[PDB]
Amino acid sequence: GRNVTVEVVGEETSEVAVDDDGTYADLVRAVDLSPHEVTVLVDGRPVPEDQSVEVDRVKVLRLIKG
Repeated sequence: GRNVTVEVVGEETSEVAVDDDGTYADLVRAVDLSPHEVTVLVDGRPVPEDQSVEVDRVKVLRLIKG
């Protein structure tokens, strides 16, 4: 959304405002950590720091073909 809940595992959970073009890197800096020092996880799977929090474009790839 604009506020995203950020859980620093084993430490504090807080709400962080993120801009429309914000990245996970921005979420990490907002909780006073460095992205190089951490892994960011969305539903238990890691995401790269430079990825946009809001998804505007998706690719769908057929497993078979056509």
